[PDB]
Amino acid sequence: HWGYGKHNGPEHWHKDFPIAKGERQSPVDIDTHTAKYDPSLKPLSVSYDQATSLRILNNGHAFNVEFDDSQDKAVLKGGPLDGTYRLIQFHFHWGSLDGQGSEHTVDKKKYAAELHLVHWNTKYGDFGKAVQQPDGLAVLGIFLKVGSAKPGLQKVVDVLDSIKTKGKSADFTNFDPRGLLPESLDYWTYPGSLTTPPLLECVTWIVLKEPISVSSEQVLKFRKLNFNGEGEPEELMVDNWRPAQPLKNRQIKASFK
Ligand SMILES: [Zn+2]
Repeated sequence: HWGYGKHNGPEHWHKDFPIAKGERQSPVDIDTHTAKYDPSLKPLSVSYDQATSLRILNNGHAFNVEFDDSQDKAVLKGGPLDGTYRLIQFHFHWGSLDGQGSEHTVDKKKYAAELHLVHWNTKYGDFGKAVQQPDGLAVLGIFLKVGSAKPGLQKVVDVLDSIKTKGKSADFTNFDPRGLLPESLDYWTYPGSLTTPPLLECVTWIVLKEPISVSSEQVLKFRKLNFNGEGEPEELMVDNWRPAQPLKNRQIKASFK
């Protein structure tokens, strides 16, 4: 029964998921004055030309756009990574107001939203085995600010009405996740965790420096989603973000000078 309410939000998660107070929790604040350039880092390789989206699902905490991860169709390589990581889904976290919504922060700045493209390390065979490994997942995080519309997001926005409430899914084929990327692939990276229960410490985070812009109308449609199921009391799906967690014994590395 975890969520983002008064009685079940992030500050409560540790009771059911004690790793919430662990050594490698996410998100974190990215201090651009202490992150150090690492010349050993490589460019990211984002290979999404063969990506096969299948479906979009309201899971009660966000919505997931799901992909075919049964072949190396949409993969992330390079950067800080060893090996090949397959795209399984993306989702967002967003606010009730444009001044909050992101999970990571940059010099304490909160963005309006944050996109997570979730990938699992093919050496572990399946997502469920991957999340049990410290190097099981690679999550590409991308900040959203409100300004111009993002045309490559509109197909997602337009399906939201069909998945308003928890448990609803809809076919969602032929969606191109390349339309969600900024121009630059400059990034920060550090070791961390899932940002929702079970909060497993299995993620190499790759957070892009450059935000994408979405329009105020686009974000407004996200805020019409519901956390509840159909026929239950309406509770708007907003503020579905975990705040920054202590960095502890970690360093954030930058791909760029
Ligand atoms: Zn996420």
